[PDB]
Amino acid sequence: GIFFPALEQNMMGAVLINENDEVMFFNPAAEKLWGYKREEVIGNNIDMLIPRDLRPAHPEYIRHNREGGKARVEGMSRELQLEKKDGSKIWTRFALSKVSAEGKVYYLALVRD
Amino acid sequence: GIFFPALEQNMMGAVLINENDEVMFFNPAAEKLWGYKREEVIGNNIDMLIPRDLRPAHPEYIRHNREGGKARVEGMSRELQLEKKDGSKIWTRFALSKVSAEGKVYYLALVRD
Amino acid sequence: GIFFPALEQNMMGAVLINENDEVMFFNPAAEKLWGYKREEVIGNNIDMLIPRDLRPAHPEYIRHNREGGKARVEGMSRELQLEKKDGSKIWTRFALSKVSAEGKVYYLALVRD
Amino acid sequence: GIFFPALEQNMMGAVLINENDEVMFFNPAAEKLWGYKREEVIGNNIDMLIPRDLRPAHPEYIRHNREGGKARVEGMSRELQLEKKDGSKIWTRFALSKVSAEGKVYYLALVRD
Ligand code: HEM
Ligand code: HEM
Ligand code: HEM
Ligand code: HEM
Repeated sequence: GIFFPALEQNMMGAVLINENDEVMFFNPAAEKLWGYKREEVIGNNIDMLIPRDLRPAHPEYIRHNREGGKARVEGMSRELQLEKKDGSKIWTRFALSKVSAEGKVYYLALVRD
Repeated sequence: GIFFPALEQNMMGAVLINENDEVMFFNPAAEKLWGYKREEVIGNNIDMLIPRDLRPAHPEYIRHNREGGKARVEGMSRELQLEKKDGSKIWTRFALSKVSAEGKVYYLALVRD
Repeated sequence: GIFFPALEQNMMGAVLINENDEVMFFNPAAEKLWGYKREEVIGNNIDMLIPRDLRPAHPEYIRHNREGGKARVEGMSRELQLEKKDGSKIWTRFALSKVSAEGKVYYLALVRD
Repeated sequence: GIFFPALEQNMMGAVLINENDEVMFFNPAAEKLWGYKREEVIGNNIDMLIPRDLRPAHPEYIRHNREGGKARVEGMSRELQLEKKDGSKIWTRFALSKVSAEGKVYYLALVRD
């Protein structure tokens, strides 16, 4: 198994959510970006990782994409402001990928900056 | 599984080389970037993916890094000019990670643009 | 002239905001999209066109971009949920351009769907 | 004059043809999409911008529309294959608008992808 270590030790933050938008994977790089320990994120709705002023609109965007059945995801290709646990904000770059695994719709977000 | 699909179907090209600098993984995103189908890459040396005019210097950079036993990789942090099989060139963004597994040092390059 | 007619009679909604984020142009295509007649938009702030739940976050995104002096705009590259005057919502496709003229920074949004 | 700069610096390729289907405006974005410098296009028939295997049928479609007097243009609303100067092809999205200016029938094509 080299794929897990590749994402686990990746320099970029990696966030993987399942079909119900729940976090199943959150690597150390991601821990440093957000300010949350992985244990505080696993199993929780992706909502807790979204900035407070985007939480109201975000769920509509995942919903729309899942209902789109399109293998292509072009979203979040720009600079986005990530809100940390302590409330401070930093600018980042996101690379979003829709992932069909175990016969379900997964999303992987690789983050940096 | 979940991790293999996360890199295989990733929007970013993914290239994994083992301890012998041989390409172990090369996703579809990477095939489009370089112009090589996976069959032409897997099992071959990393040098076939390095632009011709940088092939003379690149081996020393990976070697220097492997001998450094450091868990981090600061290199390739900026835009790199990628050269395709047909010779055309495109600018790209690289995210390089050193991956330790089963006692050996691997490298995973995530690419975009 | 030829350029004014090209945007005025364009099948795509066109919205131009000046350096003060005030709407300077709003074509008929845009009136149909939003549900606002031009008289209700021209001279007002861009926020009246931003869905209510995104109004809190949108100002920081334009500001961050203006402070970036970059000629490109990578944002809004994906489907956005537009909110009409009556409150109904429709999904749209945006094409955003930063326009430099007479020493000031303007933004032109071309919309469809 | 903000309308010219808005089309001139637009992210989308912009192609404006006059009553005799001759190109009068061709922006930098359009130069990158087609592979032709603007100087090579101005004054020439739109024909040079049409894929070789569509050149025979295209003229019949503009003809038909001009003879239609309808302010509505629904054509080319899908994905179209654009043929570049070097002959390679890419898929694109077109937004076509019929423009009545200076008392004549103009067409503006905004392109992306
Ligand atoms: C700092 C945190 C994050 C912010 C600020 C953020 C922001 C946004 C915004 C503004 C949109 C709609 C506009 C656009 O597409 O650009 C969006 C869409 C979306 N986001 Fe996020 N996001 C964040 C994290 C995530 C994570 C961790 C995932 C999942 C692993 C995710 C998955 C999605 C999906 C699936 C969409 C819809 C895709 C589309 O736009 O076509 N986001 N996000
Ligand atoms: C488009 C192809 C590529 C180009 C143009 C390229 C270019 C370079 C350059 C210029 C350096 C030294 C300067 C710097 O760090 O910025 C470098 C270092 C390095 N490259 Fe590449 N590279 C390419 C692909 C790869 C791939 C596919 C891997 C492995 C998965 C890789 C692994 C490394 C390593 C380990 C180093 C030394 C690490 C460090 O700088 O700290 N490179 N590369
Ligand atoms: C239906 C209404 C609109 C919605 C829902 C909307 C939504 C958004 C969102 C979610 C972002 C940040 C994430 C991203 O880039 O995808 C954004 C950024 C931005 N928007 Fe809007 N927007 C709307 C209308 C406009 C208009 C009319 C203009 C100006 C003519 C505008 C100018 C900008 C700029 C300059 C940015 C930052 C640029 C960048 O992301 O690089 N937006 N907008
Ligand atoms: C990559 C280049 C282009 C391709 C492949 C292309 C292809 C086509 C095709 C297949 C049709 C007929 C079927 C349909 O309406 O979908 C058409 C119609 C038309 N095209 Fe194009 N076109 C191109 C560029 C342009 C440009 C640059 C203009 C003008 C600024 C233009 C103006 C028109 C007009 C006026 C019609 C008739 C409208 C209608 O279908 O009702 N086309 N084109």
